[PDB]
Amino acid sequence: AAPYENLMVPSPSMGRDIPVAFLAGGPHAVYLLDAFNAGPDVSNWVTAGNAMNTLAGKGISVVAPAGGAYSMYTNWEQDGSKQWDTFLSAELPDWLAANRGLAPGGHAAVGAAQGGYGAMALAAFHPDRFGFAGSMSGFLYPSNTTTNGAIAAGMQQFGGVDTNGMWGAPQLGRWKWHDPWVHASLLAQNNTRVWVWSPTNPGASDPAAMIGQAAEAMGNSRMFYNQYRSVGGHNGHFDFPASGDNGWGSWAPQLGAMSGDIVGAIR
Repeated sequence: AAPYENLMVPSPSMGRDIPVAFLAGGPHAVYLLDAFNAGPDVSNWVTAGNAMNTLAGKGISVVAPAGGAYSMYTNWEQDGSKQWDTFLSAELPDWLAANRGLAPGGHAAVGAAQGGYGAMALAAFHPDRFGFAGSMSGFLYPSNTTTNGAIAAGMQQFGGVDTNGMWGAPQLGRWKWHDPWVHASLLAQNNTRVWVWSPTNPGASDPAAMIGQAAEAMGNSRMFYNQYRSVGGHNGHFDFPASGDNGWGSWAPQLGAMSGDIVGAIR
């Protein structure tokens, strides 16, 4: 199809090298973040998401880190092997600036499911690094009453992991710290380009990809749209189609649909 670099980027914070698929195309990049059952060695964005074909030759780099399954692409309080906020917001962009000549900031983050959450959280709390956040079937309001219980249940069922070790027990209130719904005001006032896609049905061809809780991603995305507008957000694109799978059958073509918007934002 098209050669790309299979980078092994050191993550001092996680204590191992992270596989990162990298297609050079310019100083600014789009970081692609996997669904919950993420490819350990190669991102599902490359294989099922058709990312390199869709985005090649458009004047931006493509960056797709692997190995982030059942992580919410965040820093875990009790898991040293899951420090994805530090890696994605600091170690990776610093490595690419030092070793592949990319700009420090003005990048895009785009993802599905946990990757949709991850993209929105990265831009909210690190606007210096990401001027664009795109979310497909994303859990954009994880601290929500029903959602936090749903994420905990699904992460244990499909991933065998305890989310108490991620952001503490949710009763302690720290899930709100990392929540882009709660901190939608950051996204609005920083003028981040936001792109949100979520069908108004809970269908998921691969249940593990949505940890069996696609209905919560559906509701989270709708509530994020209302919250974003209510805090003065005015640089967003929202699409809530009646039909469509919460899975790669829809996510792959949706990357093509938003590609022009990514390029307009970061190149």
